[PDB]
This record gives sequence, C-alpha cells and structure tokens, in this order.
Amino acid sequence: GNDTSEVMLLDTGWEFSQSGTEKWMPATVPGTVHQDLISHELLPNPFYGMNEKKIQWVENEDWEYRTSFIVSEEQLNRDGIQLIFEGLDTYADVYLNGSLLLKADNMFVGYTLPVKSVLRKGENHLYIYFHSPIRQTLPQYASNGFNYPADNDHHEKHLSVFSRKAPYSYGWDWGIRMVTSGVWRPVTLRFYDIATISDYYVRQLSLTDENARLSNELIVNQIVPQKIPAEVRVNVSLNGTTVTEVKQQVTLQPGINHITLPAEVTNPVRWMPNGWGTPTLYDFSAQIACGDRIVAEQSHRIGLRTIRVVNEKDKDGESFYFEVNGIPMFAKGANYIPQDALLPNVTTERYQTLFRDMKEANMNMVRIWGGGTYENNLFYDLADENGILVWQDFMFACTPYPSDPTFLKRVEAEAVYNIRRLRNHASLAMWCGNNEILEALKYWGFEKKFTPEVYQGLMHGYDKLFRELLPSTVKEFDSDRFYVHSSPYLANWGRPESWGTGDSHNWGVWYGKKPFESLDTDLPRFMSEFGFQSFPEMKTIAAFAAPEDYQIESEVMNAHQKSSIGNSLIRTYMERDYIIPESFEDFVYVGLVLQGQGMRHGLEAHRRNRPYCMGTLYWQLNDSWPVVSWSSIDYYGNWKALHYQAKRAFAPVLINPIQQNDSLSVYLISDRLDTMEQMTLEMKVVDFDGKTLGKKIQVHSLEVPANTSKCVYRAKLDGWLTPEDCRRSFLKLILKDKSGHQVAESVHFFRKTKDLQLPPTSVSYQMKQTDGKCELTLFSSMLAKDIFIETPLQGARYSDNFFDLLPGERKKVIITSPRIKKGEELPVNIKHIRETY
Ligand SMILES: *[C@H]1[C@H](N)[C@H](CO)[C@@H](O)[C@H](O)[C@@H]1O
Ligand SMILES: [Br-]
Ligand SMILES: [Br-]
Ligand SMILES: [Br-]
Ligand SMILES: [Br-]
Ligand SMILES: [Br-]
Ligand SMILES: [Br-]
Ligand SMILES: [Cl-]
Ligand SMILES: [Cl-]
Ligand SMILES: [Cl-]
Ligand SMILES: [Cl-]
Ligand SMILES: [Cl-]
Ligand SMILES: [Cl-]
Ligand code: NA
Ligand code: NA
Repeated sequence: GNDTSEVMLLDTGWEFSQSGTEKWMPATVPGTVHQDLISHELLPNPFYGMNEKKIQWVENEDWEYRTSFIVSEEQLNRDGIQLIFEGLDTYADVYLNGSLLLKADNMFVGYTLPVKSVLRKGENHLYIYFHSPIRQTLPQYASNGFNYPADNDHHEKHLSVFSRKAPYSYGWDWGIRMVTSGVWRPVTLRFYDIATISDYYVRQLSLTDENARLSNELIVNQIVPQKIPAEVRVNVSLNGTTVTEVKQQVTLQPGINHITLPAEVTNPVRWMPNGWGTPTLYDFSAQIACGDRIVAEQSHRIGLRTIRVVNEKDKDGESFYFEVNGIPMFAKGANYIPQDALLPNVTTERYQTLFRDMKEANMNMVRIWGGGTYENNLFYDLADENGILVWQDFMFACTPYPSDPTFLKRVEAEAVYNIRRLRNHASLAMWCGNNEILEALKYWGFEKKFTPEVYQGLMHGYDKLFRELLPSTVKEFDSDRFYVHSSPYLANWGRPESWGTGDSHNWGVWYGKKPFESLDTDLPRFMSEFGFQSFPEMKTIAAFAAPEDYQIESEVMNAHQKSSIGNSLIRTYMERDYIIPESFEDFVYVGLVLQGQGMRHGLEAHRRNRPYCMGTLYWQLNDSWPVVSWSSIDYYGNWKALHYQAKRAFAPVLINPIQQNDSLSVYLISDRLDTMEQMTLEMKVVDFDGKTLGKKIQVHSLEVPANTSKCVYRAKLDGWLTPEDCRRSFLKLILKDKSGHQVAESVHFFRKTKDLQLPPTSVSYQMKQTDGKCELTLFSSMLAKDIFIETPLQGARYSDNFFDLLPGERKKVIITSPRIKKGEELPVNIKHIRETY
C-alpha cells in the first residue's frame, strides 16, 4: 500500500467485438458481454416478460476485448512490472505486444504475470479472446459417453460440470440462464523496486484474556539478481495508535523468500459477533525496508477471537454448533446467493445495504452457498466490521462432478488461491465441500439412470474431490478452521431416524407439502436450509410484467417461476390458512403475509428447542433478478414480510407463545451474555374493539438466564376462552424488569386467520414529508390484521411494516429514501386482511 510502487488501473479505453464481424464498440471493464450489448441496445432487457429465450444466442458466439496504454521511459526502468487479472470468465487467451501471456481456464483464480521484458516505451496493446464456454466444452461432452445429472443446468447438454465457472450462470430453480463472459474483476499494472509481498498471513497461535500470540508469515518475491540487505517490520495498531512493533534483519535472495516474525498483544480486545459486543479490528501492516525506502507494504484488518465448530457423538446422535470466544452461540441468519445475473453490475452501495439488511434483522451468520462465487474482498470486509460469521461452501452444488487429473489440478489452483485470499478475515468460520452432492448420490435415484460401472465411477470420484483434495488443502493452508465434506453430511428430510445426526436441509416444507406446524415436531441439531416461496410486491412485478399477465399461472408468471411445484403450490398453502382473494394484487399481498408467518413459526421452533437445536439459516436471503422465490428481500432491495418477521424472531430477547393440543405454553428465549432477574410476564385478552376480557394475568419472580429457552407458563384453553372468544380476541404479552421497564412484547391469535371474525375497518393516517423522509401516524379503532404500507418508490426503507395495528393504539412509522422530496406527496396505500374479501 504505502510503499514506492506505482499502480495504473486499466479500467478505461476498452472495446469489444463479436468474433468474425470486425465491428468494434466501446465497453465497460470490469463488466460482461451481456451488459456491453445492452448498453448499445443489441439485447432487450433480459429480465422483462418472455425475453429469456431472446438472449440465449450470446452463449454460442466468441468475444474479443482490446485496450491500449502508455508506458514512460522512467516506468520501464523500474526493477519489476506485474499485470494482475483478479478474474477472467472463463476460457481467455491474453495477448500483450505479440506475446501469449496466459491461457485462462478458471473464473475463480487471480493471475499475477511478469511483463517488464514484453512492455514497450509508448503505446502498448492488450487483446483478450474469450472462447464460448459452450463451444469449448461440446467436444468434451461428446467424449464423455453420458450426461451428468445437473437438473439446474437449463439445457439438453449439462456442460456446467466441465467448467470452473459460477454454476447458477447456466440456470437455477430461482435463476435466469445468462451464460456470460468477460473481465469480471479489476485489471492492474504495478511498477516497483526490489520485491513484492506475494502473501501476508497473520496466524493466531493462542488467545487468552491475558495474551494473544501471533506469527506474521510473509512470502516475498525478489525480482533483481543481487543479494539485497533489508529490514522486515510489522506494526500492530488500534484506531491509529501503535500497540506493538517488531523487526528482523534479512538479506533477500533472488526468487521466493519465507520470513516469519512473532508478535504478542497483552490484554487483547476480542472480536465479538453481532448481539454479543463490538467487532473490534486491529490494523496489521508489514513493510520491506531497503535503506531509506519502503519497497513493499501489505496490511490486513485482524480480529482476535476463537471459533470452534463442535461436531461430536452425544446422547441425541451428533452435535453441530459454533463456540465463539469459549461460549456456545445459537446461529441466526440465511443462505446468500449472487445479487445479480451480471456480477460486476453489483455496486459497493448494494453490498453495504445487504449487510445493513442482515445486521438490522439481528443476524450473526451467513452461508455463501456453493452454486454462486467465492465473494469479493468487500463482502468479507463488511462481514468483519458487522460481526457476521461466514460459512464458505466451495463452488460445487447438486450434481456429481468429474474427478480426472486435469480437472482436479484446476480445482487445487482455485482452492489454494481462495483459501489464501480469505484466511485473514475475522468473519470466516468454516469451509464446506459442496451443497447436497452426497444426498444426491445416495437418494435421488442415480442407481437407475446410469450403468453400474458409471455409478461406481461417480462414487470413487466424490471421495477423490471432497474427502481427499479439498480437506488436505484446508489442513495445509487453514489448519485451525473446520472443514465438512457436504451440507447436509448425513441427515435426510425423508428419514426421521437421521434428524439427530449433524445439520438438516428440511425439504418437508415446500417440496414435501408439509404444513408449517410440522416444524414444531420435525427438529434438527442445526437447520442449514429450509424455506417457502412468495411473489414479490406489485412494484417489482410491474418491472417484468403487464396487467394482461396478472394471473398465478399466466405464461409470464410461469416464466418467472423456476421450481417444479410452481405458483399453484402457493395457492394450495394459502387456502389452508387464509381466504383466497379474487384480485391478483390482493393475492400477492396475502402471499407475502403467508411466507412471513409460516417461516417465523419455524425460526421460533428452532430457537425454542435449544440446546437440542443450535442454529437456523433459512433459504434464502436475496434474489439475482425479478422472480418468484424463497427470498426475504426482492431483487430491488425491498423487504418482504419475511424479513420483518426474521428480525422479530431473532430478537436477543423473545416471548414465544406456542399453542398445541388446545393448550398455550409461553417460553422466554435469550441470546444475551447476562442473566435477567426478578422479571414479570404480564398477559391480557383484548377483543377486536379494544375491550379487556377478564383481568390481567401476572407471573412474577421470573429468571431469564443467559443463552437459554425456558417454559414459564401453561394453561388449557377449555375453561378460559369460549370458542366464540377465540375467533374475536387476541393475547397481548409483555416482559418487564424489577422496576417495571418493558424489555419485550408479543401478540397471539388463537385460530387461523381465515377463521377470525375480522370487523370491516379503514386505517386513517396523518403524513409529515420532508427531504429524504416521510413520518406516518396510523389509527384504526378496530384491529387491522397484518397491514402492508405500500408505496411506488423502489428500495424505500420502513422503521416497520407487515404488523397488526391494534384497536385504538396510534402507531408511528418512518419511511426513508434519498428520492423523497419536500412538497411531492409520496403515494401511500394501506392494505389489511379484512379488505381482501
Ligand atoms: C435447496 C432449495 N430449497 C432448492 C430445492 O428445494 C434448491 O435450490 C437446492 O436443492 C437448495 O440446496
Ligand atoms: Br518483471
Ligand atoms: Br510476477
Ligand atoms: Br527463504
Ligand atoms: Br472485486
Ligand atoms: Br472429510
Ligand atoms: Br390448538
Ligand atoms: Cl536495510
Ligand atoms: Cl448472537
Ligand atoms: Cl451410463
Ligand atoms: Cl385463475
Ligand atoms: Cl399467532
Ligand atoms: Cl374492510
Ligand atoms: Na480480488
Ligand atoms: Na436462541
């Protein structure tokens, strides 16, 4: 960083051409073939209506990129010059001034190339030829004798498995097929003296409250022929002030040098996850000094913490949980997918907003699921500074893969590159070999699809990749981080004997058609996947569809559904709990309410059942395009009802009323580090007009210990509420400390929404609108159920939404958007259940 090197970004002056046309046009780099075409209206909007079919032709053509740049005489006399490609998608021939520098074959590898002997004083010409990844792999497929069973690869021929390229680019059961190419990450040229730091690893040797012991491991590449005396320095600082400083004398030899400097931090300030404290980061800087001058420098942000994954046999089967700084931590978060069909269109602002969405929803963990990418350095920096643990899959999902020597050598290159790239992040907690490949080999009926000899080949192939190569590479390069070969590693949703062993993917809800209530009984040791779909709200549907298409199974809505079951299954689930509205608009509103309430029920069952269950990661956080899917946040950044419900279900203190077998239990759930003493629970039945039925019920002298779920109240329904009252009232619950200050509250309904006697009502609101802001006060004299405050403004944020407005209780809501202007009244439309029939 702060050294005598000069860096030139090659981010301007690029042109592209469809190969064999000789027509050139301006391009943006980093970027994609598809975005470059869109920018010159050579493709329609890939996301609108039926346009998916209309853009498939791009994957059959080859594509060429070129730029030129100036090098001075002074630059050419530096000791060394490197050209760095952080990403090429995928089969790319790189030519500089007549030299073939590189034949790239892995989207997930960065390439560092020496170019000083090939550079010229004046103009320099860089050309890149991108072979179609389809045409490049058709002969490979022809030679194979069988088709890999990759059902998410939306083509007769399943060519995805032969290419180290983002699996979802070929299609997915929530995804558009956009098999793109190009310079997907930045290109840089570094001019320097003596040497570069190829790698800086801060290895934590031990950590106690009294001391942290580190080993600073440096790989230094020396480009000059002489022996060079040098001083290696490491500076450890906190908030700009030096904590400790160490140095070592060396003489650097030509080529690779290994340097190790120990360092200690007495009374260390620990990194803590979101909800448990501050995600404190130290600045570790390494310098190579030759005389006056600092020839190379590299820094990392470093969090001092311990992370142990506990996976041991016990009385219930096999445990699966995270211990952070010595304390077992119930996991709360979601599975993350790519934010766009076109990865470089995802901006810094969009990454910062997604981490804001996770932190505000009380999350402490994200799984980077194995059909996407190894994410960019910014994703992992934001995880570090927001206290969110990362579960990292390798990029293999839902099919067996090849295991021939050439293919395994490509995989080894990506594994070593991305382990060294990511191993200094505080957030990084564990590596996972793949998503569901063992499950697929055991249970998806491959015995019947292939010969005995091919099935046998697939099974031996699984072990070579997932039980040998990947675990050895983690042992060698990240030896204190946990690795598991697959998620889920043994449990099957169809086999209850197996649920006590490791993590679960519960396909029972959605694919199995089970009701949401099944989640109270079908418990795992750790839920790493479960979910339910929704249509996104109307302002997103209008981005891909017209009013002619507003039907659950129109041609266009079916084109924005990629699951087998499809859109009618949502109708099937809705009927069990809600009256089905006639309006499409009203159906969509109720679908959002449905997904939120059903999933929140599962999240609550998982926390309630700790310590048998030690975490829950729902499917899925986010969307790559305008689509019907399992997401809690649509493509445009709009929170669905699920996201507000995840935030509530993940609250550090939670009152959880649960009704089973005509009785009510109330559990108090805490992920706090401190115990709470002398607490009062208070409850009160209130009818849909605001009249108390009976007296208040009070439970005193309650203890809520750190990191526990405990029952503190049970009562039969017969003898308390009339069946008529269960249709016409709700329970208010509140938790207060010794002094009577409120620390939590909850609302309970005794019957399904469709069996409620909801009074017709209207929600009135006053509005005060300034620049960037609108403050609403809401009022109804009768209960309004599950209200949705709807506005046309894309990405508008709400203090709250998708909540019950209680009878004669005024409610303040704040709406923020940089697009909100004083004197330009924001349109507001307030929906509620009773209005839909
Ligand atoms: C789980 C997800 N629910 C889908 C199938 O139900 C599919 O994306 C994949 O199997 C995921 O792991
Ligand atoms: Br060089
Ligand atoms: Br180099
Ligand atoms: Br050495
Ligand atoms: Br990047
Ligand atoms: Br293993
Ligand atoms: Br019941
Ligand atoms: Cl020196
Ligand atoms: Cl937490
Ligand atoms: Cl076969
Ligand atoms: Cl219909
Ligand atoms: Cl309820
Ligand atoms: Cl009404
Ligand atoms: Na990079
Ligand atoms: Na919990």
